[PDB]
Amino acid sequence: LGTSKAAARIRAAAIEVFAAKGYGATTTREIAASLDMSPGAVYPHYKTKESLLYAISLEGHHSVLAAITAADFPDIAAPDRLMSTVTAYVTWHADNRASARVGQYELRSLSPEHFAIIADIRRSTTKVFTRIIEAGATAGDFHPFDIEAAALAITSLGIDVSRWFPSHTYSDPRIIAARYVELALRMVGCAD
Amino acid sequence: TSKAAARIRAAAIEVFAAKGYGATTTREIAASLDMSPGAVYPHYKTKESLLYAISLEGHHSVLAAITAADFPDIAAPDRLMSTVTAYVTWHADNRASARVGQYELRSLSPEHFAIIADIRRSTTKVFTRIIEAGATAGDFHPFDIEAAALAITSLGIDVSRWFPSHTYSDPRIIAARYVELALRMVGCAD
Repeated sequence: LGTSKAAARIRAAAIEVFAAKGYGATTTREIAASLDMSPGAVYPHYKTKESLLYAISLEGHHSVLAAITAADFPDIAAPDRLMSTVTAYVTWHADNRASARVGQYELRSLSPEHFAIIADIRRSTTKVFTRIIEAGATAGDFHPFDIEAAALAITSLGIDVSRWFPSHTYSDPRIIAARYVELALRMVGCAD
Repeated sequence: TSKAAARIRAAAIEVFAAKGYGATTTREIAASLDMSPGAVYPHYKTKESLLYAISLEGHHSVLAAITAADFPDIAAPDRLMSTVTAYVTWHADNRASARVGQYELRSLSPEHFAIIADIRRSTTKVFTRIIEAGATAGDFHPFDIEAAALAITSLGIDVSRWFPSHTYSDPRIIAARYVELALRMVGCAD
C-alpha cells in the first residue's frame, strides 16, 4: 500500500470527508483543502479519487485480515482459536468503523482490478473462520449445522458492528466482542 | 398518502442505493422522475426529510412483517423460526430500501434518529420477547437475551448488504440457515 505519513494523512482526511459528504459528492479538492493544502498536493500520492478509495479499502481489508490472522493460533484448541479471532474481529470493526464503512460501502466505485483484489482479501478473511470451525469439527469440539453458514454469520456480525456501533448498550468494544464470542461458540455447537 | 410523494420515495430509494445518499441531490431525484423544478419541496423540504420518510417506511414495514409472523400463544422455538424467517426474507426482498433506511442513520437529525431507534427497539423486542418466553418456559437457555436479539437483528439487516452472494441467492435457504443459527444461539437442542 505504501508507508508515507503524507499519504496516510490524506487517507485519514478522505475517510472523514467521504463519511461526511458522501464519496460520490466529494472531490480530492475538498480533501487537500481540508488538510490546508493545494489541490495538487494529493495528486503525487493519489492521481484519482478511485485510487484513494482503493488505498483506503485495501488498507482496511488487509488490516482486519492481519488482525484475526495474528489472533489465530493453530497450536491451541479450536474453541480458544474461535474466541480469539472473534474477539479481534469484532474489536477491529468497532475501533476502525469509519475506515471500515468507507472500505465496505463504496466497493461499487472500485475499478475492476481493484475490486478483484479486495474481494480476494474478503474471501481470505472468511476462510480464517472456516478453518477454525473445520478444525473444531475434526476434533469433535464443534458440531456445526453448516460450516459456510457459520463463517458467513460470524463475518456478517463483525462487519455490521461498523454500522451500528457505538450504541447505548454497547460502547465498549470489549463487551460486544465478549457477547459475540458466546454466540459464535453457541452457533458452532460448542459446549458452554 | 400522496402519489407524488410515494413516487419521490421510490425513485430516491434507487438513486440513494445506487449513488449513495450524500452523493445525490433532490434535484437529481426530481430529474430522474422528470418532475419540474420545485416539485419535491412541498413533499420533502430537505433531502434529510426524504431519508427520514424512507427509513420510517422501511422500519415500519419490517416490524409489521415480523409481527405478523409472531404467534404469542404457540411454542417459543416455533415463534423464533417463523419470525427469523420473515425477518430474513423481508431483508432479501427489500434490500435497496433496507440499505438506504439502515446504512445512513448518521445522516438523520436527532429527532428523526430517535424516532427510528424507537422502531428498531420495537423490532428487537419481538425477538427478545420470544427469547424471554422460551427461556421462561425451558425451551431456551440464553447467555444474554439482549445480545442474542441484537445479533439476530444485525444478521437480518446485513443480508440487505450482501444478498445475493455466490453462496446464497435464494432467500428461503439463507432464512433456513439463519433459523438454525438463531436456535443454537439461544440454547435450543438440535
